[PDB]
Amino acid sequence: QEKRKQISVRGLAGVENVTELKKNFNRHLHFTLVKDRNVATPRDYYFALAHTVRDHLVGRWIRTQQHYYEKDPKRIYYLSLEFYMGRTLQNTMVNLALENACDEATYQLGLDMEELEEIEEDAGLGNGGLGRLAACFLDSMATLGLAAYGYGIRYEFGIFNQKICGGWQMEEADDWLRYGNPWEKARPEFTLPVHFYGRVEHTSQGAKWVDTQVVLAMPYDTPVPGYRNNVVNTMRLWSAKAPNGYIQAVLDRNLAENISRVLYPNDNFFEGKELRLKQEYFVVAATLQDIIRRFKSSKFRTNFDAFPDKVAIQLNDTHPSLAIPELMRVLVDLERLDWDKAWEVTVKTCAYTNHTVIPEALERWPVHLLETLLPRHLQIIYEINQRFLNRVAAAFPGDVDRLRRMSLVEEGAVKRINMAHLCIAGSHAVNGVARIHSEILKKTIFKDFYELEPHKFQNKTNGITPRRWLVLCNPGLAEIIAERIGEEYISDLDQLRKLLSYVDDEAFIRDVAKVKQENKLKFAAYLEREYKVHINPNSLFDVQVKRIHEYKRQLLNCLHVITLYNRIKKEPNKFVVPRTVMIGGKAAPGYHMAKMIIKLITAIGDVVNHDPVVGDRLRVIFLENYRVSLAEKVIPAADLSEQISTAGTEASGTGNMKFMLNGALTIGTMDGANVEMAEEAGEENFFIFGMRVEDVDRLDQRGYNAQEYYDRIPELRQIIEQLSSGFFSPKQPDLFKDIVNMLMHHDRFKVFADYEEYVKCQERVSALYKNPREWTRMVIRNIATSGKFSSDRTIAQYAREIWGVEPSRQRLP
Amino acid sequence: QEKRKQISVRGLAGVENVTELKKNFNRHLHFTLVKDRNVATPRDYYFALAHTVRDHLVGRWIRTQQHYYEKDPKRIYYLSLEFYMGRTLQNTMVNLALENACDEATYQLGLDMEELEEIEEDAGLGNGGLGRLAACFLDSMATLGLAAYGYGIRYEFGIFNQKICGGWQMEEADDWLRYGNPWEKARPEFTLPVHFYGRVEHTSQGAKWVDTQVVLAMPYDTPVPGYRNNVVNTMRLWSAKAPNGYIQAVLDRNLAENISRVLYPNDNFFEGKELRLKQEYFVVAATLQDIIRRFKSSKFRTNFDAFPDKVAIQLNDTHPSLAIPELMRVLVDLERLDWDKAWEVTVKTCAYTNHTVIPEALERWPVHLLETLLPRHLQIIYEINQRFLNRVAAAFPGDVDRLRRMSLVEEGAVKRINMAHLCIAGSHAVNGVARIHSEILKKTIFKDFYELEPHKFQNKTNGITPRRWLVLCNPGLAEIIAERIGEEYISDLDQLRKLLSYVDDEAFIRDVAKVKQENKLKFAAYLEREYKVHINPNSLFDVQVKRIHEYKRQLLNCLHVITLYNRIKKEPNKFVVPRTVMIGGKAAPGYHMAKMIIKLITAIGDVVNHDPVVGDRLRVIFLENYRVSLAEKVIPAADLSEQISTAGTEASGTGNMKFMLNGALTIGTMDGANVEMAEEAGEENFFIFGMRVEDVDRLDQRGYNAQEYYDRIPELRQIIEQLSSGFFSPKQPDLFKDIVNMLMHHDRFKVFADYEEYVKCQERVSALYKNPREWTRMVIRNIATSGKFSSDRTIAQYAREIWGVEPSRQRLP
Ligand SMILES: O=C(Nc1ccccc1Oc1ccc(C(=O)O)c(C(=O)O)c1)c1cccc([N+](=O)[O-])c1
Ligand SMILES: O=C(Nc1ccccc1Oc1ccc(C(=O)O)c(C(=O)O)c1)c1cccc([N+](=O)[O-])c1
Repeated sequence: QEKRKQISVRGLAGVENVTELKKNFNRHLHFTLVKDRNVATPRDYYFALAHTVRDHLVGRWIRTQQHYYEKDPKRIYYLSLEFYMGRTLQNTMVNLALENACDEATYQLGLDMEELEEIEEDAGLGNGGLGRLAACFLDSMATLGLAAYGYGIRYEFGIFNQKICGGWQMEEADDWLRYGNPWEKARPEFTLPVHFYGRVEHTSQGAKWVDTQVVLAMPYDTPVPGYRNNVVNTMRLWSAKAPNGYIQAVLDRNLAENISRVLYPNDNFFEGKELRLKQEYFVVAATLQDIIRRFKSSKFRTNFDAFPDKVAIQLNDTHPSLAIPELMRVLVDLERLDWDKAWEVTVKTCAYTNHTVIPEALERWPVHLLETLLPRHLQIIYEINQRFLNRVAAAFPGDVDRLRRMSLVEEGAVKRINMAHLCIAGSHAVNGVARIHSEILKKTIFKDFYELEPHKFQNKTNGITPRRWLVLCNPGLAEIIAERIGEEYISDLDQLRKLLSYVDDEAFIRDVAKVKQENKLKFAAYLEREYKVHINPNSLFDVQVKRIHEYKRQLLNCLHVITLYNRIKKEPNKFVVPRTVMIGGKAAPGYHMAKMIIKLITAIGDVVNHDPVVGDRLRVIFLENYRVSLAEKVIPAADLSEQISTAGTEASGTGNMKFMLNGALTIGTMDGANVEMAEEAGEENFFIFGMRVEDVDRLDQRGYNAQEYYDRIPELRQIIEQLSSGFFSPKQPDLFKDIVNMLMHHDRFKVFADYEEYVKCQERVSALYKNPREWTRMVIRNIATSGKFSSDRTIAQYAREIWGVEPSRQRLP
Repeated sequence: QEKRKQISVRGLAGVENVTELKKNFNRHLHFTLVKDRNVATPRDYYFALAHTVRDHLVGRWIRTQQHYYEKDPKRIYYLSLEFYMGRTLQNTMVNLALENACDEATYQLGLDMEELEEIEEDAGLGNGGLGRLAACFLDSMATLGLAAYGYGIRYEFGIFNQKICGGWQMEEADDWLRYGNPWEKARPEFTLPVHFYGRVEHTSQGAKWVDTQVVLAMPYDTPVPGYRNNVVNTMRLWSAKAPNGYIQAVLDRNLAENISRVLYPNDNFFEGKELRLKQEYFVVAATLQDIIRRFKSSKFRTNFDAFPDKVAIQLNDTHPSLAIPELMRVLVDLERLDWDKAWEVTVKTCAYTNHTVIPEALERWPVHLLETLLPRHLQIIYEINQRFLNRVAAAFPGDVDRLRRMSLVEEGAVKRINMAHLCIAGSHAVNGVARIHSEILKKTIFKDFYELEPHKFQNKTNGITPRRWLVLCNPGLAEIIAERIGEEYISDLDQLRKLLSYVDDEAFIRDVAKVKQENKLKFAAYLEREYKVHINPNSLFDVQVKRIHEYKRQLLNCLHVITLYNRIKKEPNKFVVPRTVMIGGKAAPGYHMAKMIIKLITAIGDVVNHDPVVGDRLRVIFLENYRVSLAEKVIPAADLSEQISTAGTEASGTGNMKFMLNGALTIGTMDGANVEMAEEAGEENFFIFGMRVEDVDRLDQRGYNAQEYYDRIPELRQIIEQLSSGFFSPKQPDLFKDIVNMLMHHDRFKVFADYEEYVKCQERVSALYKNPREWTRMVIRNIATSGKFSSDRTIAQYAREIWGVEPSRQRLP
């Protein structure tokens, strides 16, 4: 209780406010859960709490949207296939200032609130950084008093829950709606129809799309509370419904409604399934009909000229890129605008974001698929391309090749549509997600595009919200900072810069260190409790948490790990800094390497965490089912943050930023937004190692020879032999042959090339750790200059340099 | 408003009670529906009302079941595949005395309650009389203060909604849960597992069922309020859930969960699909594990001796007959009781009800199906049979044939299990549902069974509740009766007998007549409004409402109809009593004849309802989507009730009884409970016509020759020619050839044999109608002696002569 109380950033437990809280808990438990104290179980408790919390939202929810209705601002729609939202109870208490009132209320009903929060299922409706970016963005727009709407798909099943079994990942279905969702509000009365397949008939009206199948889109609105300002914005998520012999026909209703069943779990990868394209069409179609409909109930040919003064539609990737030929379909086919105005209108509405440089992320849809599913869409896509490509010609006379490279339409054995090209044609701004990435888009991936229309290209470096990613997750760090500098920082994270005045403050240095060590103890208790894993709490917590992929170089970390181990065994009496190396995250099913890698990590731990010589000097664990909620526990307990992808492959990162905020030192490469984080802090306050991008490119130019490295480095040679011969898998010596083969002969991500610098850099890290005082002063430097990586920042730039709306922190009544 | 007010049986609109009602409406609309008056739509209104109503249930719900928990009575479980429940809002207001308070409240919120009630989706979780019998029974047990539980399956889809198109039935899916159910309460915390397929391994513990698939049963409890006594009992309905490459495996979750998708729509007919057997196993397994579990948390080898003092399990047909070998499975396999005690226990727990004499209703399951799905069940079924059949032997030495006829196991090309035999072996009482039917079970269908164990065989004539089937549906008739004799009748329907004192009371005769004519006007307004059908309100309303089947003889009615028409055209100037002939009800998909019959009825109406000579003398309409809710409208407006099945095929009937209660005269045969209704009223107060059962049998003995009738009756010959030659279908002359063929050559139900007596009897009916005063005095006689056909009666007999519990009308606090 006693910390929770003392914590000023958690609110007031007002005497009548507590009185009302307890009252509404009992009232919900009686009328909602239909219970008494003798038969409620914890989970009814949770729901009693979560209904009462939500009651505090309602009136603000109604009036905020009433407000948009009356004033009619320009509206921002944020189209994504993913809102990596997490749990919502705390989040909402936080943004409503209710957490110490509800904390006091439930204590006084003889219930620990934190215990009840863990009952909540994450809304895991995303894969990794972009989907979570989307969730951070929702929050920041609310906090900025924007008339923003998030639009997506209500999945049955989010990202699978991960089980490690015999060292392997096992996918289980994430049935997150089993027990109900007290947060959502069904909106039956706003249901729309979505048309699949059919054909196109040209007549004297123009074109007409006929014989279609119909799936209904049913919307479920969810409140996005802003930070303490009495804004509550909406996430609108669509669910598939069948239209309105006998038995087999009812059973088959499944087939149309499987549209919303399940998030595809492929992160940083295009698998080109028609089920996925259907998901993407459904979201787009439904959203844009909602959006037109609004527009037609607001002010007032008068109408569509001004459609872009009134609507902004932000593309979270190419996933909702069909939004472009869809708006053209409506405008053109339904609304009867001439193609050229409708195109002025589209390009002025829509804007695109890139999250990936890697080629195998690109959405390239075979035309036959698009011709069958969405025959009209493909026609409009070809008239898009022709006219775009007549614009490339008129600007680059005779550059045939450029024609071919710019085209929306890719040639081959299977003709495909390059959805990123579609997005470039059809948008008024195209952005990347950190300065380095956005430069590379201009210099490489979309170089010819930049030459055409250089004014389209922008940067918007990512952020994370400091509500979720400090105030919720790390109330100790939040509190000690409010103690010095007050509370404004929470929605003005640049004020953190003020903590630089404390670098030499012995109380502050003591407190910081105290709070991390407190987080380390909790995290440790969680591991013992939930998963009966015993960790050393007086070790350096070395954390790499992120989805599993070759670009991210979990493997290079595993290299390091087997080095520490091998060094130790050489020189057993030598002192070394104690470490807990935590690697965590999911593999996309069917990503073989990634699944290999998960097995290798736990294989390491099998050796390493049973050596008696090692003792408690070194421990390797794999962290299970990394998710949003788990990130809120492990990140506040981390000393070191791993950000080790090759230079040029991590567009930005945001877990980088979460570690930063919460008092973790970073080892990383100058990649993504690691580069801007070292800029903010001074490079002398980070662990940057290895190849810069230019050095990667130089390597590519002559050739990557991993054998060169193997022959030159006896320590690396030792591990490779360890792996081949079967040290990590005695009962199956050959188990890791496809790891080694790939390291040896087909490593696109240059692992061994950054080996020697990574190991030496990790020397540096542990040298610094042996001086507590000096570690904690560098950490202060870190935390004091993470304010640039708030999502308020990022969002205020999108508003001002894309949406053409001004932010705001003025409280609604 | 003004009738609703005056109506004493609807309660008090108390000043603070109205004040609280309005308050809780606004409160629900704000916190639940998240609305204001500017954007709620009617349907949010409904839900605001239905949440506030339900709040009045909760505390009674909790304490009633608390009461069972504390006192521990013997508990009655009522196992059915069907609860033909209907809508619930009004029903609950009624039984809670809240209808004139909520009526006043919503008027004063500027909303008509009746208008909001029509927003509610029927819970159509049944096919016709048995499923509805089940719903009437639930109510009566609550009203009698029994510790009764209804147990069934929560279907996704109830009985299809019926659309007539071009005169045909079109099945649409009944997506009754689209918008949510404010009535149910999910009970996640009572989920059970159900095991399909597998195998049986005999070891030293005995038998063990292994390699099974697991479907989870999730229970949804619903409150059954008793009439004004502060009992609220539970219906517990199970829903199928999947257990806890990647994508196709999540999608396939469907397959196990399709167990609860949909009510099979076959009424009075065995189609032997494995999907249906799975439904039946799921319900049984889940229910009985719930039931054992209770039993193990209540009092206290001690335990299972007394299992029958503590449990009664009533079989609504053979549909949950697997309850017998299931209890044996648990007891035997799980609980380790020796087979003989476990059999003492089973027979003492379980009791069976028959609803059908027809052969093609019987559940006869092929053994291979039962061997694959439910291999252990089949073993226990064969040890059941052997020992039963060793009992038949020891009682009937040398009667081989009897062995063979009694056996559970049927021989043939496909071996089958006779589930009714199973039920007879494994039950302590077997009942029929009206005196004639129960005699026939003894004299025919289960004659050898009766000889063995004559003390098993019983009668329990059906009833209907007078809440739904008078007070709700017919508040005018309810009120004029309370005016004379007070209100006790509502839960003591025998008091109706007191209205015989008014047979010669000119005010009463005037009132009765007034209320029917008021019901006729409403019904008429409903038809114009909802379906734009114009009926003559000064006609005799002649109503045949019931599922469509050959036994029920919709066809014999159609015969009559084309007679009236043909008579008229002969003699156009002749006076005839004006009639509106309403035929209504569903066909099971794939019942061809029944679908033919629906087309024939509307074909009749096409001719008949456009003849100018006919004018408003005669109108034929087919009533669409007959359902529970529709029955509550048309029955109070009916003058004549059609109950015309051959003698011996309608086991009982209950729609007979609903018409009776509400002031309809009956034409029928002496069949089912028509016979006991004529007994109660005096036959001189009914229209009984045609073959008695003995005369059917005599016909069978020599042979039914429909040609005999055709040659002898020029009027019948005229219609048959009309039908063949294409009068009823000019654009498709041959359309009704399969009707005629069947009438002519293969009529199992003897239509033409009851023709001449039916027509003459209908003469009688219209003679009586030309004397209003005399019609209304006979009706009084009818209504005054329908009290035997209350379900309180029926239920109090089950309690006393089967369950071995005493009813009660003592109010809970
Ligand atoms: O009623 C709400 N707000 C009100 C109140 C009065 C008029 C307009 C309101 O909100 C609205 C209503 C309609 C629209 C629309 O999409 O056409 C808009 C809009 O976004 O421009 C805002 C409301 C706000 C938030 C949640 C719910 N809800 O769950 O139903 C309802
Ligand atoms: O809590 C309820 N009643 C109470 C209160 C205290 C103890 C026992 C209660 O009800 C119960 C609880 C458990 C059981 C059981 O099945 O084991 C029984 C029983 O049927 O013998 C009655 C209750 C009654 C009706 C609805 C709900 N509900 O929806 O959860 C809850």
